[PDB]
Amino acid sequence: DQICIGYHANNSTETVDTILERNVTVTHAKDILEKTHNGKLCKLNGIPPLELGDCSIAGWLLGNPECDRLLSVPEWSYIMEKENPRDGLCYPGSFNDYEELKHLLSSVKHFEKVKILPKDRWTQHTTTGGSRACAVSGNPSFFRNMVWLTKKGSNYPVAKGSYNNTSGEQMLIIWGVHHPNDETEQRTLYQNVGTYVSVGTSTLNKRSTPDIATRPKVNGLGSRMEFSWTLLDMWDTINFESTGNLIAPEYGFKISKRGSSGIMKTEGTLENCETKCQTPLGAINTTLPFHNVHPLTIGECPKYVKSEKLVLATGLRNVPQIAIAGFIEGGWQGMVDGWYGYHHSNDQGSGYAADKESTQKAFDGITNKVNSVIEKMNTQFEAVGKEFSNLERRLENLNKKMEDGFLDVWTYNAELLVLMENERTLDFHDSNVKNLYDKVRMQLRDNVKELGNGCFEFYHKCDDECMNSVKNGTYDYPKYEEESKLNRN
Amino acid sequence: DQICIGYHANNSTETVDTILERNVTVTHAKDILEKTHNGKLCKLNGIPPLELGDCSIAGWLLGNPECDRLLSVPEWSYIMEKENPRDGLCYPGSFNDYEELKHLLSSVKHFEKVKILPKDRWTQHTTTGGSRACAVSGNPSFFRNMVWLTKKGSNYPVAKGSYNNTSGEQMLIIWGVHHPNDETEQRTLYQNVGTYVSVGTSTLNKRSTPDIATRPKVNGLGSRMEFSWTLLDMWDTINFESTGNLIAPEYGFKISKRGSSGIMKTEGTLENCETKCQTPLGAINTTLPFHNVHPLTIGECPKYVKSEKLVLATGLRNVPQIIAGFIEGGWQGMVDGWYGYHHSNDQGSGYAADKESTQKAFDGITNKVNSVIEKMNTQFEAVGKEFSNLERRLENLNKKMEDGFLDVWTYNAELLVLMENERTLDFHDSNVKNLYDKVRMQLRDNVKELGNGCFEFYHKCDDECMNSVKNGTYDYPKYEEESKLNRNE
Amino acid sequence: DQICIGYHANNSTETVDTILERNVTVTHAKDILEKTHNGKLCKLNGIPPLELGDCSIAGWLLGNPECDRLLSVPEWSYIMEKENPRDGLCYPGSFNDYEELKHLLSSVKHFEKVKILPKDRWTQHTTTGGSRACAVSGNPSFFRNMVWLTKKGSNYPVAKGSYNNTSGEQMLIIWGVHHPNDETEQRTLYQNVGTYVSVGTSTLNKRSTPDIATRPKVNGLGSRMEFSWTLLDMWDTINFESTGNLIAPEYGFKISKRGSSGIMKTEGTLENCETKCQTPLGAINTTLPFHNVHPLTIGECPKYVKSEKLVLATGLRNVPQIAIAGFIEGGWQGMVDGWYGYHHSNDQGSGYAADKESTQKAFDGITNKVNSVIEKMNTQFEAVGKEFSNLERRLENLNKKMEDGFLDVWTYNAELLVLMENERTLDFHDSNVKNLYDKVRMQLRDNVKELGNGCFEFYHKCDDECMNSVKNGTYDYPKYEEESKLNRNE
Ligand SMILES: CC(=O)N[C@H]1[C@H](O[C@@H]2[C@@H](O)[C@H](O)O[C@H](CO)[C@@H]2O)O[C@H](CO)[C@@H](O[C@@H]2O[C@H](CO[C@]3(C(=O)O)C[C@H](O)[C@@H](NC(C)=O)[C@H]([C@H](O)[C@H](O)CO)O3)[C@H](O)[C@H](O)[C@H]2O)[C@@H]1O
Ligand SMILES: CC(=O)N[C@H]1[C@H](O[C@@H]2[C@@H](O)[C@H](O)O[C@H](CO)[C@@H]2O)O[C@H](CO)[C@@H](O[C@@H]2O[C@H](CO[C@]3(C(=O)O)C[C@H](O)[C@@H](NC(C)=O)[C@H]([C@H](O)[C@H](O)CO)O3)[C@H](O)[C@H](O)[C@H]2O)[C@@H]1O
Ligand SMILES: CC(=O)N[C@H]1[C@H](O[C@@H]2[C@@H](O)[C@H](O)O[C@H](CO)[C@@H]2O)O[C@H](CO)[C@@H](O[C@@H]2O[C@H](CO[C@]3(C(=O)O)C[C@H](O)[C@@H](NC(C)=O)[C@H]([C@H](O)[C@H](O)CO)O3)[C@H](O)[C@H](O)[C@H]2O)[C@@H]1O
Ligand SMILES: *[C@@H]1O[C@H](CO)[C@@H](O)[C@H](O)[C@H]1NC(C)=O
Ligand SMILES: *[C@@H]1O[C@H](CO)[C@@H](O)[C@H](O)[C@H]1NC(C)=O
Ligand SMILES: *[C@@H]1O[C@H](CO)[C@@H](O)[C@H](O)[C@H]1NC(C)=O
Ligand SMILES: *[C@@H]1O[C@H](CO)[C@@H](O)[C@H](O)[C@H]1NC(C)=O
Ligand SMILES: *[C@@H]1O[C@H](CO)[C@@H](O)[C@H](O)[C@H]1NC(C)=O
Ligand SMILES: *[C@@H]1O[C@H](CO)[C@@H](O)[C@H](O)[C@H]1NC(C)=O
Ligand SMILES: *[C@@H]1O[C@H](CO)[C@@H](O)[C@H](O)[C@H]1NC(C)=O
Ligand SMILES: *[C@@H]1O[C@H](CO)[C@@H](O)[C@H](O)[C@H]1NC(C)=O
Repeated sequence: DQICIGYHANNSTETVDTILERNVTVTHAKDILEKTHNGKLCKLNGIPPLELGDCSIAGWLLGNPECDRLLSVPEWSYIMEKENPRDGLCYPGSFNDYEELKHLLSSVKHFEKVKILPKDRWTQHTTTGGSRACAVSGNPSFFRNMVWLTKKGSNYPVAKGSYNNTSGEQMLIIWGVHHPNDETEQRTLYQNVGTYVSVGTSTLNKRSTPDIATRPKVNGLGSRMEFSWTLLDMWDTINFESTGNLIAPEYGFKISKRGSSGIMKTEGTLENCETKCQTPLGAINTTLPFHNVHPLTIGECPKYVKSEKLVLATGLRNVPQIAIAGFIEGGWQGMVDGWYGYHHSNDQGSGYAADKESTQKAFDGITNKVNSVIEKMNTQFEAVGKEFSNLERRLENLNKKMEDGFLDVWTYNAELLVLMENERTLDFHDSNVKNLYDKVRMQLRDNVKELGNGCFEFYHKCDDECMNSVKNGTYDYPKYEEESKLNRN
Repeated sequence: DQICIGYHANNSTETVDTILERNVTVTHAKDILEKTHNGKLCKLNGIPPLELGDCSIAGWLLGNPECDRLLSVPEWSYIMEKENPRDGLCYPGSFNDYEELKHLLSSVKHFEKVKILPKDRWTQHTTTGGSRACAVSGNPSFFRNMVWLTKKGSNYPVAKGSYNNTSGEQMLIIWGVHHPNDETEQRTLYQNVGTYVSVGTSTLNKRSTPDIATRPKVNGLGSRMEFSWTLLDMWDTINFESTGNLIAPEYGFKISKRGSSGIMKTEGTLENCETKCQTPLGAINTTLPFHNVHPLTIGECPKYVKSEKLVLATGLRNVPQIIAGFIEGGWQGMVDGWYGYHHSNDQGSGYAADKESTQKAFDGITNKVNSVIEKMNTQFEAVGKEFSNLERRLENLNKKMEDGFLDVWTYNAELLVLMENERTLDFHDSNVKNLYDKVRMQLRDNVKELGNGCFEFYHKCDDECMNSVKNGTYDYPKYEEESKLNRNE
Repeated sequence: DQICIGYHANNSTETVDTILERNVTVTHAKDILEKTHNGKLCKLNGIPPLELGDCSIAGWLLGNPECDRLLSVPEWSYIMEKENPRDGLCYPGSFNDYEELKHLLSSVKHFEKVKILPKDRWTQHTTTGGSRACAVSGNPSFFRNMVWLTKKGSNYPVAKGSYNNTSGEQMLIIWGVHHPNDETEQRTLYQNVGTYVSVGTSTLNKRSTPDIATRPKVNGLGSRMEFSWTLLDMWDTINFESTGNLIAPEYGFKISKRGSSGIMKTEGTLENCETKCQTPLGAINTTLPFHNVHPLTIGECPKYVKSEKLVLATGLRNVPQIAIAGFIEGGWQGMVDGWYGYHHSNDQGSGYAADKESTQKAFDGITNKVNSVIEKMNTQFEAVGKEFSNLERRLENLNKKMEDGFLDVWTYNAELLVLMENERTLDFHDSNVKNLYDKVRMQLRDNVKELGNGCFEFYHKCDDECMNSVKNGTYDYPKYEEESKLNRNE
């Protein structure tokens, strides 16, 4: 007596945004933005990071007496460093090309300390010099990785040292120069005035001269110490020559592991976890293509956008409004086996149903849409943090401009794409329902009476079999032609 | 006995383009590209700019005698400079890290001058030197903000001078070193050979030595002056030591207000006018998201693209070729809606408008336009940087980045406008067909279709009838028997 | 009598992808990505490049004896260099601002060597020194474009030299400083210790001092040579002065032409062809806006993406199967005249047809869409690739990040745009067929019997003229209204 065509409604309350309307309630929705972390600094690929504590990279490499817990350091995934470390250079001074050194350390996962110039080889000089700035238990001391050379008796002969890199990998060597505060200091320490420090390799040639002047007091001293570094290649020799003011190295750091890493600025401590993407606030465990947790990330991470919600409409519109009418008035609550379906009402009882073909096709289409949006984003290993000195403000501003531009582009594209796709899927569902209605109408032809709310009354008597035939798409119009014709007039 | 469904046409001649057609006439349109400007140089947020005129930043800071009008500069919003300033370094020479100083000046306002080393403290030297390159009224002169130390009598005692920064903010200090032309000049001015100039702070350590050589004549002189600068922190000291060739400062430059600003290269003058976005050709006053006036801007300005027109379709097509309905074309009689009815019966014809559909479509189009416009992020930013003559690669990098972003935004904006125009022009047609189908479903067999846009009834149906058809409360059973009777015959 | 509305099918096997479906067979497709090249290095705009071979730029400019074939070189479009050239600085040393020199010299396209300081004017010094580091036929030699000054007898007087730039354009000048190995070498070659080299222009001002120390042996020598360069403006003067350790120039390079060029790092040889875009693997000639051959290109080249397929659907969906049914049951194979058409079966004879107005409109729309996608992308001359020193790794990382970000942006945008436009095209074709069906039905009205498979069965006897009339759009309802009513009731 009746067969109606409609769609499915539920008790959901998820709202989605569209380029034409705002706050539209849908049956189902998928979130493609991640907003949750665990709030803990954790391991990366199972390898604990290098927790420097209150030390700095220079303090670790030079061997500050307050950083004695890092004399031997195992393999690491990344480096954790405070924004303002307290234990850096105990003796005041500088460190040439510090940022380049940090960037180099952002690509090595393990070192190996090798003794290259033993302290006992300097038989003609004093090697037991220290200062009150780097004091240990009230006694003056010095760095644990470098040697301070001083006159023995009243003579300072020319000091020579060499090292042939037979270790098996690239080696990093750090030396220093000393700038005293007065000519009295220079005479007391080296016995001669007008000295030089010469360092030379196969591709490096550097000569330095000490500067003697009165400077403001830092850590109680008016003197400074300038440190420089180099990368010694395999089977390559490095030569040291100096008449005074040479802070010679005793160890060299050879690169052993090599990989991808970075420096992260936090103020926390490592805990027991395991993650793939790490942020200064916490770790991220997701498969979504976007997130808004933090811009500075280390690892394989989703894209960062400046949005608050990015929801893709998967299901139909929720119009809870409902003999029983069809899809013109609204959705159906009693149909739970699919998306688009039927309701039949004859002399053998009423009931709902579902159309498997149309629902399956729509489901496949929506799944493919979501997959196309999600799996077309390329994810790699990147470290966003970068360090620039106070004389490189233009470079820092260029970096900041690039990051801001990329962020703006991705935010705009993501938001507009979500809005347009939501509009298209909301039109897709209505098109599907109307196509089903039109197919049923063209199959039924004049044998029925289109009421106008969404369904038809038959002009004949139809049992269950004819209802299934209409639902299955195998109506036999000529069989009921004569019977249905009589009742029309 | 007729009721037609159709849309609205006028005499507008605006033109829009879509992804499938070009040069399409529409009833209404919105331009989202700004192409006009005031033509003057304005004040940004009320504050007048700093007009240097014929002077450079170096000339203003060092105190060129021809820039004596800028000795007390008030608060400024941005800096106006010429491409090739005439009045810079009157005495030939160079300025170390000039572009970094300009970049620092990009983010400072008002500024304040304090005297740190009075010219009268140098009791053991001569302080009244001058040159003909910087001459006033024919007589030789020198920079206003600097002091040239020369021997007094026949001796040049060691020169010392210190300043403790108790002003209350960071400070900018500039000093210099003199490179003479021959040894006789050196002995005439300083009485000694082999001199040095040493400058030291808590984080700076610099020693410089004069170089004496024959050089080409610039402004009549074969000698040069080299200028350097530093940023002094609060409660920090700066020390000066020299045995010759020292150009000591007298005034120390102190930062008063900070913020966002920039440097604009222009050949104009300031006029009485105000804005929030500034361009070297004029001032922009618009709310649109895109503009094409000039790539270099200072302030809160729209995105710059290389396009001539970006027009959004907010209305229907103009097809006024005609009573007939929406199949043939639009109507001119409708003046209070987009979709409506024209009715014709025994008691007088006329037009009308469907309020619900028009309101829904108007809200949708307004939401679309607002979504396109309001999703753009506008923040203060100043395009334009300076690079020296040994930094071609950095300038090329900056140019490539800006060009890439420009290309991305241009392509995105054009394609988005095309696609949205196509979507809107399909949306209107779908709305009109929806109204037609709704009316047909309500009217059912009681009427006859015409393939033109309207229906001819099978009964007599007055204004209450026709309001009900427009209202949506047509009652089928009232005329079912009457309207059937005429249909068979 | 019948008239069915349908579309066109063929035997194509090309497939496109959409946002809702994958591997959809289409009648006509357009590939907008270029994947092929000629595999050879050719001339840009009809001008051969500069083939350095085994000598590097520094060795070419200094005049290394092993690349004497480059003493005079003609016009060039770009430069072909090897990744690790063999003949560079024969005498071990360094070269200041080398990358800046390469970047500047990548925009020159022609030089002109000019003798600025002849070797016969040094009448108080010995100018025949040479080394075994770069020797010819077993005898010591030196760089061809530079002069090594050594003491004459037992004296080294102060050396002075100047040049005024009257050539006509900017001129490039290179000089050097020699760093000995011990004091004995210094006293043997220059007779005094504590020397300097001073170079001065209207803008430049430089003073240098040699460094004497023991260094590891490279090419058997413990000494090094340091080279510097400058640009001399028109009507400017350059001054030289030295008490020792000066490698003076003899020639100067002036800039004849100026333009767009770059440096290619390849190990191939020039062959006879001509193109507008060049890659290290080959050359590209195309009108498509995308390619995936090689990231580093020189010329006006399409955008580079990380994709393997970018196909725009131009035609219809290809459902092969089709009394003769209409567009409900599938496409039509025998209608090779257009996209949307008809089919009739009357007494006089059956046959196919093709609607002209709808097909023309659809063709114009699709062509406009393709032209909008292609022609809106701006192509400019660009040379991708920069050289950075081993102490500027941060700048190299910055450049790499910029290039990678732009590559990802363009890749994502291109793939999503293709996926979207394919869906709109496939929906557009179905909309067109539906619109034609509805137009015929509403024009032609109750005089027929809709069959539901895509066409109608006329109730009257429609001859040919009526068939062209309904196909025309000028059907006459009142003519057959009375006759149709008679048979319909029965
Ligand atoms: C080794 C020592 O005690 N040196 C001090 C020096 O001693 C003189 C000795 O050389 C001479 O033969 O005999 C006289 C007595 O007749 C002295 O014993 O005397 C100086 C004062 O005249 C000291 O001055 C003060 O030293 C302070 C700090 O000492 C340390 C430091 O903690 O920095 C430690 C060592 O003295 C020294 N390290 C060495 C030699 O390896 C360093 C050294 O001076 C650095 O170069 C400091 O820049 O200094 C303060 O530096 C204070 O300002 C200064 O007046 C000598 O310490
Ligand atoms: C103070 C003065 O006039 N000096 C000139 C010098 O005169 C001498 C006297 O001071 C000395 O005791 O005895 C000798 C004789 O034994 C002189 O009587 O004579 C020089 C030539 O022999 C001058 O040369 C010319 O100076 C020019 C520049 O003068 C200025 C200038 O206009 O730039 C200004 C000052 O006169 C001069 N000195 C100071 C302290 O400012 C400076 C200075 O010389 C340089 O400009 C900077 O180092 O320059 C031209 O430079 C010209 O080329 C040169 O021949 C002495 O000016
Ligand atoms: C001219 C010459 O033969 N010099 C070699 C020198 O002979 C001395 C001569 O200068 C002196 O007047 O008289 C004594 C005899 O009383 C000698 O005859 O002897 C040196 C060894 O003690 C040399 O040693 C080796 O030279 C190698 C290469 O030599 C050359 C070269 O081809 O690079 C030869 C050039 O004539 C010489 N001069 C010039 C102006 O180019 C250069 C020059 O020394 C370079 O600056 C080297 O840095 O060197 C190797 O250099 C090897 O290491 C060295 O031991 C003198 O070559
Ligand atoms: C949509 O709903 C949110 C609450 O989730 C509300 O803040 C916002 O104002 C709503 N927007 C409109 C246009 O009503
Ligand atoms: C350094 O050691 C390698 C291998 O033992 C050797 O070939 C090389 O000659 C050595 N270097 C020097 C300067 O002898
Ligand atoms: C559209 O009109 C403009 C001028 O209004 C004209 O320049 C252009 O050629 C026209 N486009 C076409 C396709 O005719
Ligand atoms: C500079 O002045 C501040 C003011 O309190 C003082 O603390 C500081 O010690 C002074 N500097 C020196 C070097 O005395
Ligand atoms: C039309 O609809 C409105 C709905 O508010 C109703 O108030 C009015 O009585 C209706 N009029 C007719 C003639 O149906
Ligand atoms: C599409 O076809 C290709 C071969 O042409 C095949 O590799 C791929 O798996 C197919 N994809 C789907 C979804 O069937
Ligand atoms: C260099 O030549 C130009 C033109 O011949 C001349 O004007 C200039 O004075 C010359 N330079 C010098 C230092 O004389
Ligand atoms: C078809 O329409 C065109 C329109 O001008 C007309 O010229 C032609 O005669 C028509 N054909 C028939 C068979 O009516």
